[PDB]
Amino acid sequence: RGGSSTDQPVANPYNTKEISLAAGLVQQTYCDSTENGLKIGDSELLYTMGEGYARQRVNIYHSPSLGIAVAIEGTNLFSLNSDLHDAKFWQEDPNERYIQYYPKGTKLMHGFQQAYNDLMDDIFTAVKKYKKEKNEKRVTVIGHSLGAAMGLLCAMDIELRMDGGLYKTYLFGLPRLGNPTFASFVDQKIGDKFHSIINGRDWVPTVPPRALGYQHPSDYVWIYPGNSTSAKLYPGQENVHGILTVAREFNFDDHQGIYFHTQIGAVMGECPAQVGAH
Ligand SMILES: *[C@@H]1O[C@H](CO)[C@@H](O[C@@H]2O[C@H](CO)[C@@H](O)[C@H](O)[C@H]2NC(C)=O)[C@H](O)[C@H]1NC(C)=O
Ligand SMILES: *[C@H]1O[C@H](CO)[C@@H](O)[C@H](O)[C@@H]1O
Repeated sequence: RGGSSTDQPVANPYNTKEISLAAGLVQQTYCDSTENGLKIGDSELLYTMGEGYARQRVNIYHSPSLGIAVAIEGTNLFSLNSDLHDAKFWQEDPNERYIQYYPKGTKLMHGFQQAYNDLMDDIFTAVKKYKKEKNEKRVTVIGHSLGAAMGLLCAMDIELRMDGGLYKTYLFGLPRLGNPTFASFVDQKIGDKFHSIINGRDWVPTVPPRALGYQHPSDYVWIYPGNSTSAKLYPGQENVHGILTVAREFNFDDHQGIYFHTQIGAVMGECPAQVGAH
């Protein structure tokens, strides 16, 4: 609790076709998306907002396997290896909309919370529209990169504040989001709903750093080598045996790589996204 799990890596328990799929659903947030009727894996694109310039694109899909799926783009509205003194990187209390639901002393990174906050009323409205419209009780939140941290917060919000709560969340290249209190609270509200997938030598999962008071929730699955299908699960928070044991590269190569046969290539990858293409 605040610590670093020393536990041994296990086989990857996650459903890889669902990981594959969610990757597709999020790659698509980098493409224009009221291309109406669009189809990605088992999924129908239902709705879209934002555009990746002032807010992240968010796509709402419907999926037989993942329910109503909310995907949050993670383009670089701001930069994660810029000057770690900027207001973007400061910890702050939960927004007043949902502070009532969190332990006391939950801190969340500003850049991520502000960016979720400019989308949260619309997301909620849209998620309710299409739940009612498709008689669907499962809500899946997906994000990549900056969208991954936003997605974590969104997934928490949905669990706490939305009726029916959360089905699952798949989170790719998840930057850190909250303090140890936040990370532990995630473990307990959505621990078993939580899926954090890291590819190769990706650096993003290491920022903002722990020195500033940030802590990942428990477990990720780490795909090494990058773009392969070998993956162990590294359990507990901030597992000493994981990603840091291999040099991080300081570009977005692995970051924008192949996650169980689907490439999340971002602005420069597949549009529309192609589930299973690789
Ligand atoms: C895994 O896949 C990605 C692309 O999906 C590879 O990254 C590319 O690498 C070259 C230089 O290394 C760049 O000029 C490209 O821009 C990269 N593509 C993207 C989309 O970023 C990556 O190197 C592969 N990783 C491994 C370990 O083989
Ligand atoms: C790694 O080592 C720690 C303490 O060093 C144990 O608590 C843990 O369970 C693991 O074996």
